[PDB]
Amino acid sequence: MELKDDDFEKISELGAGNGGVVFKVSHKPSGLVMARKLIHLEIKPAIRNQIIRELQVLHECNSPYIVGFYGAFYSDGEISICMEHMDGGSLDQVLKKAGRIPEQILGKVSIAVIKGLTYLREKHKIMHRDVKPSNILVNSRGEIKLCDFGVSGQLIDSMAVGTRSYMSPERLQGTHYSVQSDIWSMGLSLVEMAVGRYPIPPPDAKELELMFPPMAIFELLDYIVNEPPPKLPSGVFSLEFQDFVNKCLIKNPAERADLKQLMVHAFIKRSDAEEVDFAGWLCSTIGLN
Amino acid sequence: MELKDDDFEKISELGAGNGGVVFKVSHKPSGLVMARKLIHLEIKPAIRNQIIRELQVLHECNSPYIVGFYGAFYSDGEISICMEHMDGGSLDQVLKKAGRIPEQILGKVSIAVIKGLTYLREKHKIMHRDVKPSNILVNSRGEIKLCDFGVSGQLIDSMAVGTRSYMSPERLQGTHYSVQSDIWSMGLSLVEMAVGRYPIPPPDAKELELMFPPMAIFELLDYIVNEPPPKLPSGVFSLEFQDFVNKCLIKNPAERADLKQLMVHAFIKRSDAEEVDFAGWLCSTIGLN
Ligand SMILES: Nc1ncnc2c1ncn2[C@@H]1O[C@H](COP(=O)(O)OP(=O)(O)OP(=O)(O)O)[C@@H](O)[C@H]1O
Ligand SMILES: Nc1ncnc2c1ncn2[C@@H]1O[C@H](COP(=O)(O)OP(=O)(O)OP(=O)(O)O)[C@@H](O)[C@H]1O
Ligand SMILES: NCCNc1nnc(-c2ccc(F)c(F)c2Nc2ccc(I)cc2F)o1
Ligand SMILES: NCCNc1nnc(-c2ccc(F)c(F)c2Nc2ccc(I)cc2F)o1
Ligand SMILES: [Mg+2]
Ligand SMILES: [Mg+2]
Repeated sequence: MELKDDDFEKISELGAGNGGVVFKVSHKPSGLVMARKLIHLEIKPAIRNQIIRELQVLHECNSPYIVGFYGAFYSDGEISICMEHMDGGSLDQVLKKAGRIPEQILGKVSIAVIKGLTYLREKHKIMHRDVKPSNILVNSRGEIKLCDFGVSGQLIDSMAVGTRSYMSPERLQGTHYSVQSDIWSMGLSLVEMAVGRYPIPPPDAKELELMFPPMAIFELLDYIVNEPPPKLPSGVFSLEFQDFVNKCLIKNPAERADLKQLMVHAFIKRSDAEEVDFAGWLCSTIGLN
Repeated sequence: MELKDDDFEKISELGAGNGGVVFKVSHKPSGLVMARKLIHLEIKPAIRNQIIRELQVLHECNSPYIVGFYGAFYSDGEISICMEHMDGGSLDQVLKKAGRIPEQILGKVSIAVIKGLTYLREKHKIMHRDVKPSNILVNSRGEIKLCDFGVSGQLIDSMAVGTRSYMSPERLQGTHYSVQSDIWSMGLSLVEMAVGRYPIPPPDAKELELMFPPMAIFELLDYIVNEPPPKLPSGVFSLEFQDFVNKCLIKNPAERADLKQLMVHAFIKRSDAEEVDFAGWLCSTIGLN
């Protein structure tokens, strides 16, 4: 069934930021609750038909690790992308309430993220381009899924920041980057979730022991590309986790790990085996179940 | 008279970008056409009463070089600032259609900008913080006015980029900046308007003679703060204009000119004297009068 603007009705607001805003909605004809994302774009039909035309591949994106897609349409100065409502929200949201996310949980998250990238890469030849806690969604059935990835070339164009960059050093510096760039973002996202705050600049001995101001725009990006990458603090995280992110956070794209290698790395295999109630931990920490 | 959400009605859309969107509206009770700017802000009453409370000083901002203010209010997840509709739009808009803006015209623009900063500084103790072509408005009565400046401390907080920075080198690097930072932005805005495109990176001999790709985020900001500043191309601009922007675009805030000195600089005095029909040139180039 085709989605239309008038067939919907706002329930509430799930958050926004920079385009760029998302409602919990009701699709009257079907009964389903959906997440509707609105992207404002002043642009000529010609293109904003292409965009819509390029978003249709999302119908073909089926994976337990990819947020489900229902349809996209254009409606007075806004293109709308409708997706599965994930009632757990985004990892950036759960991190606030959680203070920190435990190593075992991030292990399950890492497995999800890696299987998603891999799926998008092998079956569709696409890089995510914007991996970070807020583009990782979770639900009460314990599922972990990626959204907001780079399906639309024309949309990639018609968009191209902030105060916190998850962009790899290479991508920050020039046109010479690609899929390996997603690994860096994942690395940084995990060190963030493991530690409770954006890991750059790294915490000093003082803050370190306490846990266990803003930076200027150039100050930040200059650090990322010219200083050593962040590390998981030692002692309080398995040595396997530490090696995993370290393999992720290597400044040189070709030296950095890729999906193949990360898929068979100690921390994955160990996390793969482990028995955890993510659904349980999630609702426990955010009050839902 | 107080402004309320229901007393308005949309006429059309004047543009948007990053917050951040503006309608030509009709204030039913009064009959006036206004520009209504909507800023989305998920935040607690406590503050978004302060913000509104801090925007009231705009009522006290009266100057032929400052965009007129009618009122601000909050309405379901958006704070609204209502201003004089300027039927000429923004200098970034006129630049597209104009290809280039003539030296004589920029001279009048420079006088306006400088008198505005000066007004905000002397009578209200405030820096603009976001001077660039799109925050300079013009109308058919030939008036040139600044908007979007930093009245609200809490709003300054509750906001803190792109692909084109008009931020001074010092502001890009740290907390150690202030009003002198607006001079840099003005300098760069004029070199942009004089030349027809964002002046960084500077044009090569080839493009230079032809007139007469995107950069990466770090590539750009790194250039700004570590390479020489842009210059007006020689030969085709008065030597006084050249000295004016050069005095503006000096990387060191304390060495850079200030408003006092720019106010009595050759190019100003010369532009001050000159007789030009800005109202005429404006409508001519954008089809209005
Ligand atoms: N399918 C969904 N189900 C549930 N919540 C969602 C869904 N999609 C988005 N959201 C919520 O909406 C918020 C805003 O999404 P959006 O992609 O516009 O911004 P963001 O990714 O958080 O930040 P940025 O836009 O700066 O990258 C997200 O943080 C998430 O909490
Ligand atoms: N008072 C006004 N009268 C006429 N047009 C206006 C007025 N205020 C804003 N506009 C138009 O609305 C557009 C969007 O304004 P807004 O401040 O949201 O974005 P911007 O300043 O262009 O870019 P950015 O938000 O990236 O700084 C402006 O470019 C301008 O053309
Ligand atoms: N303030 C910026 C908001 N962040 C963002 N939201 N959607 C995207 C996005 C970008 C490129 C693209 F091609 C998409 F399909 C995109 N959307 C998208 C892709 C897949 C799914 I499943 C759901 C989506 F919303 O980027
Ligand atoms: N996408 C970002 C949009 N750019 C922007 N629009 N308004 C502002 C602004 C910022 C700080 C502030 F304190 C204001 F009053 C502000 N608004 C404001 C101030 C004076 C006048 I006269 C009119 C205004 F809209 O910044
Ligand atoms: Mg997102
Ligand atoms: Mg503006």
